[PDB]
Amino acid sequence: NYYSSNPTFYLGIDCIIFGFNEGEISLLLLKRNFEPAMGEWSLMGGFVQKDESVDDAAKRVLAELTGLENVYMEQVGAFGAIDRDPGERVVSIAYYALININEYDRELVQKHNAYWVNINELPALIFDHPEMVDKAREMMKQKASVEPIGFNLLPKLFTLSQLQSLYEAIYGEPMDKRNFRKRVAEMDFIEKTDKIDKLGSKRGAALYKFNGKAYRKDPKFKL
Amino acid sequence: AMKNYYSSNPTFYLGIDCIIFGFNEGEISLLLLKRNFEPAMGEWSLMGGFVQKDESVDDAAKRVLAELTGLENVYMEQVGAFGAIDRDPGERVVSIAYYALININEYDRELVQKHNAYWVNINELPALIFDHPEMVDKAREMMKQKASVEPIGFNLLPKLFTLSQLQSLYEAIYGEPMDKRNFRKRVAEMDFIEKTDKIDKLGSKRGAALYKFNGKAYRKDPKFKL
DNA sequence: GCAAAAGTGTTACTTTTACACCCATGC
DNA sequence: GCATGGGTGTAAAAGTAACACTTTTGC
Repeated sequence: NYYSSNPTFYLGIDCIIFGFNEGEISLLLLKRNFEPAMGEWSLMGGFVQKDESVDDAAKRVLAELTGLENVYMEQVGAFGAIDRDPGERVVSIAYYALININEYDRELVQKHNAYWVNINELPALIFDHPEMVDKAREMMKQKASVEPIGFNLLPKLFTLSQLQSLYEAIYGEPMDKRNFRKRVAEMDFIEKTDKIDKLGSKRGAALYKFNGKAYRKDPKFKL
Repeated sequence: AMKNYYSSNPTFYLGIDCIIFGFNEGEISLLLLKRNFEPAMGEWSLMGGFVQKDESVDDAAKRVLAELTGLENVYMEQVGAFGAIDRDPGERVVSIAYYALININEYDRELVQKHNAYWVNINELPALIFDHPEMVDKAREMMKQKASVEPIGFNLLPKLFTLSQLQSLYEAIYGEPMDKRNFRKRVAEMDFIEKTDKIDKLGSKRGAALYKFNGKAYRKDPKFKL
């Protein structure tokens, strides 16, 4: 009964869920069909529970909405402005997540009333969610340059143009193809399969995969 | 929403934990407690506390730092929320950790002594309780990155300092030696790092020129790299 | 006079950027 | 036969890293 004299708080959880399609990055967002702030756009969220760690609670939430587990997640931070939720004192912890937009479970998404939304065409979001999104992007952008988290946003196989397209999207500017492909050339953990994609191009481009094993053997990364 | 949207969920203790950096005579140190009270009485740990009803989390951090050091307006960064279940054996506490850069020469000895705290060289840390070492590792990692791309280092130095002090600081932060000539080239280009007419004698035979960080000048164009 | 820290430029090397045309294929 | 994205190399520029000796002055 040492910590007895201190108050206790609601720990919220909020998820910035990145996805990528057709050269553009989107966030999966809720168009709330429940109170508070019903009708308004927000992040997917929840509340830490007694039997779970904060990190798991995040995983839970993410899975309740997307169906996915074993997802790349990063903690964005604790947000504990006093009036950040008008209703009650909630300190929410925020995580971001990179998922593959093809692989999520639509039933669960439909039911939460959530929609993918281009990240530069974003509605106003409730509470301190825009603050959270901003910090999230900042971080993801940073980490994506020095670690291969990008590949979580693409499927297993992909074309150097899809890749380039993505990296162009994350950073918000185009880049020279010949240079880009050269850097990729020397990253051995980005491996050319003997497969080809026919549906993306007339000539059809060679598909590549990310090789976790090879990466860890020599974790150099630059784009 | 309802009373029940919230109250159906449980509530937790929110702890605060401070990694406090200082710099002296070429080496970086943390300010740590030799704990006067339980839990873990007698063991080493970070300075800590609990968020209260009437304060933001950031405020809570600022307060804690002030309680120990007497310092306000300190450079502080949030490291992260630590909320494994059994991180604190006695009870469920989710702890938000922050780091702080301060002038090891300008703090309140009387408060430090009241909390039984001591400066410890960062490469010679004792075993810290609970998940504090995890917290310290992350703090160091972040602070090192941040300091390569923003001028936070100057909070660890006094107002006037020599370019060898500054070099020493950076050699400490990155934990590796660097070239004097190259290092001073970089600093030449930072116009917000200003040479004063003042001179230090305490530190050397010849005596080196004292420099200054001009923040106003920095925020005019925030370019920084060394 | 020598120990001990201050101060000062040039050159090789590495990295980054700019840039334009042919290829294979499906329609 | 043409329209579409796939694929390729080279040179100039910028940036980074390696490198030694002279200056001051307190002891």
